Amino acid sequence: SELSFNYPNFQSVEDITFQGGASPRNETLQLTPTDSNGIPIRQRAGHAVYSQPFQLRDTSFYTTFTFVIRTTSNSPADGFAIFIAPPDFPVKRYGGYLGLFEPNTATNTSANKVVAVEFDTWVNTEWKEPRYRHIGIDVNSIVSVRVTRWQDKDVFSRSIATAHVGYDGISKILTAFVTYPDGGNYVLSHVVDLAEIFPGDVRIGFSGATGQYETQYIHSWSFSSTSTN
Ligand SMILES: *[C@H]1O[C@H](CO)[C@H](O)[C@H](O)[C@H]1NC(C)=O
Ligand SMILES: [Ca+2]
Ligand SMILES: [Ca+2]
Repeated sequence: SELSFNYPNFQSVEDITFQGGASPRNETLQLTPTDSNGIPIRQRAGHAVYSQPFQLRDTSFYTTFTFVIRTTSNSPADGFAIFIAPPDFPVKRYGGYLGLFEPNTATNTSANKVVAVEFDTWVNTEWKEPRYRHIGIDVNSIVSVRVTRWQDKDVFSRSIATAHVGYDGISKILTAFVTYPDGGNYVLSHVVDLAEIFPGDVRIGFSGATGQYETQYIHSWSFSSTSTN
């Protein structure tokens, strides 16, 4: 179906739903909470989602957002993701599950219905993932189907980074491009039939989790979808 929105900043959150530890703060979406002293709270997850459902049958979309990772040590955890899931998808487990999975089914593709582009700051030993910080495409599992190295210089840059995520509904391909000002660029794509996974309605949004020593912020976001028919 056709949907468009545009948030150059979050002075308005009219159409954004916050769940778990996420909240609007300083004209941003703050995905995980901080205490009254500004310190990241450990072991929390949060979602900030566009409230209106849409359909993926015969649909292409383009979305872009800007983001900042604020770290308070060289060992931040856990990261954040942009995700698509059914409209009643709740905030799930904190830590390396990124708010998107739970321990007993996190690697079981038959037990999940969620697609995401993750920005992963903490190398988990509890399931397979690369030995370095990474950006990945996840299809129904916390073990990414496509994953690439995310350079530490960019992770810790303090920059406002940009992501572009697109889905071509004819070729059935999800793509992310991530760019840093005067830093790295990242390209990842995967063939996945989203309408097969999600025959009904979905929402798109962000999930963040701690972890420790990290807060994730979304500074702007826009989206457009169009019919392929
Ligand atoms: C365990 O804690 C670290 C931080 O010390 C990370 O948050 C990691 O993801 C956690 N493990 C799991 C399985 O969530
Ligand atoms: Ca990962
Ligand atoms: Ca991880």
